[PDB]
Amino acid sequence: GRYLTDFEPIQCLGRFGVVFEAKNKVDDCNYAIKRIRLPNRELAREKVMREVKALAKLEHPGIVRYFNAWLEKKVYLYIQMQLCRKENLKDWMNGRCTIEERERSVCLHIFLQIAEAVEFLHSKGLMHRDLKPSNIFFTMDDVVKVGDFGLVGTKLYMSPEQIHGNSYSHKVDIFSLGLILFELLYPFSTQMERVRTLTDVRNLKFPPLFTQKYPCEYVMVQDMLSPSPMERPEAINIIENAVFEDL
Ligand SMILES: Cc1cccc(CC(=O)n2ccc3c(F)c(-c4cn(C)c5ncnc(N)c45)ccc32)n1
Repeated sequence: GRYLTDFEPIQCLGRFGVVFEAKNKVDDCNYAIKRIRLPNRELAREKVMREVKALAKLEHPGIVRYFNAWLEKKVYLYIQMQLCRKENLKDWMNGRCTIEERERSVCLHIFLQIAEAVEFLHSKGLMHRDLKPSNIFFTMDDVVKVGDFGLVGTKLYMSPEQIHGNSYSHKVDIFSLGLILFELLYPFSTQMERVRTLTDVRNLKFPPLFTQKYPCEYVMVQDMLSPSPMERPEAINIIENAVFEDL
């Protein structure tokens, strides 16, 4: 409706719902537009609409810039966000499979922006719940952005309690961050080596070369991956960790 009227579709970017790249006819900018099927039940609908009003207030360097939300008639909710690069963080790591291509400083600076975005959210009483490299983005200016979240794939980055449907808190994001930090610092040759190693890391089994090369990050990651959520550090403790002192 308003979508087909005010926008020219360019391509599907992903399919929780569907995300399209599309160009606004009036301002000629390209945007990522998320379309979700709105719940039929009235109470369940109001839940979604409350989440939208909360997220639309958020403004942070690590949060994708927001533009607009509207409904169209079955009802569809449309969310218009800034279009990020096609190369997400998963792609970024895929094209960089050697140590030399994963410079310590560039990697930590990437992780740090993720962690700061997460700390911002937690401080607002929100959590991300969906942190993983395929859902971490770069703007056209190369600012790191946490990806889509708010309204609820691989479970590889998902905390135990979140996988098993147990009660959970913002500590679930800390678990994800831990695995992402390791993955940032430890390139893989093959997809299968990636899965074999990551599942081991979830279980606190690390490659010796990692522990020796990154003794401090190793200890951080160990803590963030505690099976017990209470034991994981707060996002603020992580951001303040000595490992990030070289600015
Ligand atoms: C209503 C509202 C306001 C502010 C923030 C949010 C939550 C949020 O970060 N997002 C909501 C939909 C969404 C979202 F669809 C993308 C996105 C997905 N894909 C595949 C992309 N590719 C390029 N650029 C993007 N921005 C994206 C990123 C973030 C998104 N909600």
